[PDB]
Amino acid sequence: MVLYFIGLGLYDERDITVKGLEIAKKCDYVFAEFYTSLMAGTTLGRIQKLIGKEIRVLSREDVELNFENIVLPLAKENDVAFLTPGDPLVATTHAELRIRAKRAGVESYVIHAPSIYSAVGITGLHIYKFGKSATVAYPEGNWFPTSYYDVIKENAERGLHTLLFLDIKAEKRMYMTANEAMELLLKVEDMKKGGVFTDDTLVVVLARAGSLNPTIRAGMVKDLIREDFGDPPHILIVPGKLHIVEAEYLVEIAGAPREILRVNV
Amino acid sequence: MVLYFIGLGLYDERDITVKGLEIAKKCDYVFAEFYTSLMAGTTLGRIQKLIGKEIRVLSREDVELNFENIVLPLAKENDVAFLTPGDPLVATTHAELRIRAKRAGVESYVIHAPSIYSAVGITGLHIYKFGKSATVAYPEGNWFPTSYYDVIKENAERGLHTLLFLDIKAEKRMYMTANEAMELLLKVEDMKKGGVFTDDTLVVVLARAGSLNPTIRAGMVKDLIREDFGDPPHILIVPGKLHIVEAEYLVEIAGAPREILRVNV
Ligand SMILES: Nc1ncnc2c1ncn2[C@@H]1O[C@H](CSCC[C@H](N)C(=O)O)[C@@H](O)[C@H]1O
Repeated sequence: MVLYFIGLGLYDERDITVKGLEIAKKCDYVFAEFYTSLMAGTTLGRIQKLIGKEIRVLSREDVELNFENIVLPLAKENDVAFLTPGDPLVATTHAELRIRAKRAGVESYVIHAPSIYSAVGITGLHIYKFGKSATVAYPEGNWFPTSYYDVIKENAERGLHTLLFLDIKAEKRMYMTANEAMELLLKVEDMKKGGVFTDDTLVVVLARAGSLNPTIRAGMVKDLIREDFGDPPHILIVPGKLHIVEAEYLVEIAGAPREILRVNV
Repeated sequence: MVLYFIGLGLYDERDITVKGLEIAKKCDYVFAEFYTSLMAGTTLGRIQKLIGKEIRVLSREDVELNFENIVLPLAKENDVAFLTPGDPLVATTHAELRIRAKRAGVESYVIHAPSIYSAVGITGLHIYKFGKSATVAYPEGNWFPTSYYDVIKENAERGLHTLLFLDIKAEKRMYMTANEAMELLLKVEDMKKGGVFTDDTLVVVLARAGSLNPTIRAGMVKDLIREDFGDPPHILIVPGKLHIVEAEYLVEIAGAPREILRVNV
């Protein structure tokens, strides 16, 4: 009679941990959500096949408004699993679901999986140097989000790197590309004119982390803004002050212009 | 002709991903290092039995100084795996190893696994709110390093959380406990007197992340400094001002005192 929060990882069904698979295989009921992120290398069918169980996919509304009405009731008399892309508690509001579980007298356990938050290490940027993170959200009607711009500014001032999760509208099958994020940021720059994000700003793009051949690119906005980084999901990173080896990796592995090997200490 | 950087995950032999395991099983040679961290919930023997391959352990020197003489030569005409605790390329100097592979004409691929950087989300603290990270190092001789204290200071004043890795002597198998970290920080506070880390400071402790029964505790330093958080590894976090939802999770899940709902929000 417990509830398992199990992450499925970055790209495909094989990104789940062995621990997660063995536990998921023995659960009575299996639920999942695929609106918090995109696993571009798999399908519901493949996940079901691997786990050996049928999976009931839930919408944001099902979860946020009815988690305690759909999932928790079953967890009070069975072993239930709730699957999610990447790590279940990273950049989601799922942690609060553990509180709902407690209040309902249901014990819960978390099985982690690879997350985009730590996968950034593949960009060569020292992970400890990342500062506050943010999300580039799609403008809606007259509402144009801009707080993510101030985050970059705050981190840059401290010489820290900025991780930018990109927006997603799963129900509309919309996945923000690094290109779109760059366009939005340039627009905010025109408004705020803080010299935070311009055509000459160095950026790093990581697409489909978790796949065997992810797209890792680095360069100035003007040169990458119209580049094809492949299918989603994508994340955008605005590095702060670079260490020599970070610059070297970006050039040798991310194909950045040799010009960036030159660091301004 | 191929080198695989494979993460072993957080705690035991089952924290490796299905993808990582299947690939490791297909490799002709398997190397590993346990100097950046140790898998406290398992043993080399259990990891070997799981992968079904003998695992040649490499020391810090083997890797940092002779990676190209020990690992790469074999990767030239065979499939080779390099296992590391957590997620590959998180340890600061590992990304550079991919450059060495390139220089040696060896292709490399990264197989991700859970990292403490994302696993800390189990503390209920929002991932985007974490700022720069640091390691609490033991003082020694005439050397008393305190930069980690400055990191906490800079993050906190900006309302950001600070992830603190605790010192470890892998070879001697000696881990710094959260308790020792707190005493050190209080000692540093007495030195710099910046009102950054005191007996009333709210801290969070995460022990054995990855296990099914991790220890998650939160409260003021004066009340936690003498508490038993169990066996290592331990991770210390000095949260910035809390979102009410973060505070509620710490109270309901981490046994934090009701007081934080008004004092640290
Ligand atoms: N494999 C991947 N490659 C690139 N970006 C990814 C990614 N997986 C997730 N993201 C990024 O993160 C956003 C979802 S945020 C939810 C993250 C998830 N809990 C995790 O642990 O990874 C996406 O819109 C995208 O910008």
